[PDB]
Amino acid sequence: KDQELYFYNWSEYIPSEVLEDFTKETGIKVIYSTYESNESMYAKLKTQGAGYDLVVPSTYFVSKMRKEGMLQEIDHSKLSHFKDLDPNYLNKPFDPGNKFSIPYIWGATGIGINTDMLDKKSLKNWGDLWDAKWAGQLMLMDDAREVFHIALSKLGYSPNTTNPKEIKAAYRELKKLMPNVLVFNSDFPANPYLAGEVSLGMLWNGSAYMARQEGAPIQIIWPEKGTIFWMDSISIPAGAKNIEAAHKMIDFLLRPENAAKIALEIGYPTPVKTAHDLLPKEFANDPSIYPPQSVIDNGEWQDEVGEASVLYDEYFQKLKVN
Ligand SMILES: NCCCNCCCN
Repeated sequence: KDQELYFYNWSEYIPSEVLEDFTKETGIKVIYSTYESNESMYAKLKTQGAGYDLVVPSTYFVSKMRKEGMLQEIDHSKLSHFKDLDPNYLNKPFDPGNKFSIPYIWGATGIGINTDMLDKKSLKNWGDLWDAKWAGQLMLMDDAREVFHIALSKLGYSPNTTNPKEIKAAYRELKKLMPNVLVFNSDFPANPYLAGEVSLGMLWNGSAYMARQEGAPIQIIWPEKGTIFWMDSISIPAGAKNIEAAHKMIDFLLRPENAAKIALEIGYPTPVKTAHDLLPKEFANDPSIYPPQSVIDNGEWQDEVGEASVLYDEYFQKLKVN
């Protein structure tokens, strides 16, 4: 007990060296595995029931998982770096008092573009991706809520709607986008842009930065309205066997030197205030990472949709198959 840790997380987030460092420091073996979406993570936790000590839901999955008895309370007294978290990302209605989730990574989705291949001024909004000239060229995120977010935004509906008529209208709108779609990728989304398989599509800010670090000219065009904002938080599954190890890993990732060093490698913003303050000006004011104020004001954080989540999934699965 607590000699190992079963950690299930998003791809891109933890460099291999970081896990080696954790094991070096604690003597705790990490059995690490990754996922590309909340929907894949969730389906896995439902099938297995137990088997994981840590999982990383986006904030729009936290309330659902708590209500379904899938999570357990996190002890803040075991997290010496809880004080380092930015208060602006804490104590939200999805998890009052952060009893079930700890802010870990926040990011945004815009339009990824290869500037050596295509023109920046030719795209300003999500709806521009529907243009006929993009036939068989786009990458979309492999994420039901993000893909529906862009169509709902295009239609002038809330990207967090629970209205089945609006969800169906977004599905019909997305069917018109499908001739422009080459791939759906949320696993290693920087890789199609790096390989030149795609020059345009949806892209996370972190993924675009990683592509730039490898020498590719991958920028982010921030849609004028409807830019997606999201946050991933760490949670402890209800059946966790290694609770002490789980808190040790959360605290290790909250450690400002770790959160800052990792942010510089993966290209994502951090909700750890102390770590954010350690970031160089070049990273902190990178326009493809941190959206301008107008983009923030006209964008939307991904929020829970309650039982309508099944409807988003059903239609997104239909889009991917047909
Ligand atoms: N590797 C980046 C993970 C982003 N997870 C949150 C996605 C929310 N739609």
